[PDB]
Amino acid sequence: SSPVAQKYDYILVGGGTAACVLANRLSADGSKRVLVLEAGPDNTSRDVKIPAAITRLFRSPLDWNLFSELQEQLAERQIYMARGRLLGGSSATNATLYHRGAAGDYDAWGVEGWSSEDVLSWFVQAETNADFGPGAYHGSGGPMRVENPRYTNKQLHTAFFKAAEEVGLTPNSDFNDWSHDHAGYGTFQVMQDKGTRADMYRQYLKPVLGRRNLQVLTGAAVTKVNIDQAQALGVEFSTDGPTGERLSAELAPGGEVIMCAGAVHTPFLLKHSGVGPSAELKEFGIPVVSNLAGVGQNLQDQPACLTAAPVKEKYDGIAISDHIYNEKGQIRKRAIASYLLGGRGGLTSTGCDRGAFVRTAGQALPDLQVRFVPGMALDPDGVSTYVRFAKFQSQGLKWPSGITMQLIACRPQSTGSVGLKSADPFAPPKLSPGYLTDKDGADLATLRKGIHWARDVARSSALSEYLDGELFPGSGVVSDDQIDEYIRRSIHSSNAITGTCKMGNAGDSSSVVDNQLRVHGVEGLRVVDASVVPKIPGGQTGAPVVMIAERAAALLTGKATIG
Ligand SMILES: Cc1cc2nc3c(=O)[nH]c(=O)nc-3n(C[C@H](O)[C@H](O)[C@H](O)COP(=O)(O)OP(=O)(O)OC[C@H]3O[C@@H](n4cnc5c(N)ncnc54)[C@H](O)[C@@H]3O)c2cc1C
Repeated sequence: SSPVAQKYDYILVGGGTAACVLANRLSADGSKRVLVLEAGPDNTSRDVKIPAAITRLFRSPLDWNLFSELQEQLAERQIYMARGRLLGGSSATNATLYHRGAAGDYDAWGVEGWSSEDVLSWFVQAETNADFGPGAYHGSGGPMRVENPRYTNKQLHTAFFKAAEEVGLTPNSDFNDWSHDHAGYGTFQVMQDKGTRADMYRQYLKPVLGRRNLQVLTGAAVTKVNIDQAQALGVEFSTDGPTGERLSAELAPGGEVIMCAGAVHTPFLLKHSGVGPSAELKEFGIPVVSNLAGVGQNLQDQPACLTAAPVKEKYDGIAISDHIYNEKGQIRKRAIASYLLGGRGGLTSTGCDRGAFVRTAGQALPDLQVRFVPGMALDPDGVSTYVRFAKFQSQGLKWPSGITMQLIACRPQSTGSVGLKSADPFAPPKLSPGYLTDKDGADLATLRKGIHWARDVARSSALSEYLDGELFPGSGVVSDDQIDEYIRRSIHSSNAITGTCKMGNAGDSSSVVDNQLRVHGVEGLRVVDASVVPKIPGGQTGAPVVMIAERAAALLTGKATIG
């Protein structure tokens, strides 16, 4: 009723990060009728604009409220896995930190035409960095905005960097400079524009909403991809929900269907769409169009645990939580005024934007990312505490002052899986994050040795001056067996999720798409989102997505080639 006898050259399933890039590039001439179906609403919320209000998007209408299956290995828990639900997708709901990983992360991909020398100029082509002059590793004209965080906790960030130095770490002045080693302490840059969040809706989609060849519908949840027997021919969606009409959007001659539904819902939509392993599809009575055993496998996610600790009494009031809430739980009016008049203060802060990369056991690249936060966690599950901080507003209590150190296996060997649990295209997928299931216990050994490392740093003379003890895991967690058991019951997601539709050389029976992002054994079907990532890079995964979506877009329209 909105695609009415109209045909599209590109149908984009999803209105997310990679989608917001692609629409911009693909719609940029005038010869292409681009479509962009987003299940979520429009991007118009003030909680999305303000970095600190990310504590309000967890478990919110703007989130898919996805929970994993029972994880036997994780004290028989379901694991909440945040995912954005709106135009801009997860770039609207994320912690905004800007990472590329290391040059060695893309060379180990092994795929042709995507070595570190291949991907570097797409990273830089997409960037306007406020804090690095232009060079081989930093851009000045690209659509993304990147800056150093404009909040600084003068006492507790500097004691963190001293601590790190006291325990023998060396400073990294730029984690995205591939000409030195990835490891060390320092500040993470954030995807922000003078303290306002610069999601991919803001930086890409929004400035081209006036193009007449660009059609973007929200509320439009796609149910499958029409594949006449192989050649895709459209998608089927509903503008109302599970209780709505089953519309259809047609492709024009030589029109392609781009999957941008994320690493959770794209393999999900692929299995419903007849693309998956026959055995899993035969179980729900789904016909098999292409039998690729890679769909839904290889789910990679970076698992986190934390330690938290209160400061001494003499330092009550110097936490970022003291700069955001007052002693009665109301937002400080001064924090609001700095933010609006000047883009400064606690409200520009996703909190976890200072840290380190450490090698725990002399590995080739760092296995451990530390994120330091000068607020105190109140639950061992970091995400939970963030939700608790949102609900804490105006309750009447003082949030206690202290620091949190989050620890993350950033190059984790464990993999997961996404699958079908119901024939209902509107049901939550079968989702198993798979943490701590690698055969060598390597992920577990990183997080445990992260717990020893964070207590070392908390013991340094620079940090012990501020701290009074340790709340999590607590003084009763001393043995190695007690630390792994603390990790198992508290392990949360640092929210990455890659690899569920991986690319690889021709002759890879494990792969889903090829190095040109088109899935094997289907015509005019391609995937351009975090799914294709064959191997998660040491770092938050949003920037590599944009590079994947830019490269894909010039490739489509003739500006670049791969291999
Ligand atoms: C809480 C959180 C914090 C993060 N923090 C950081 C960080 O600090 N730095 C960083 O670099 N990365 C971060 N990430 C990761 C980064 O946000 C994601 O890796 C990236 O945005 C994924 O982009 P994408 O294009 O793969 O998918 P998404 O941005 O997830 O887009 C997929 C879209 O598909 C839509 N969709 C799903 N099903 C359907 C359907 N049936 N019909 C229509 N549309 C559908 C979804 O609503 C969504 O908008 C974070 C992730 C989260 C969740």
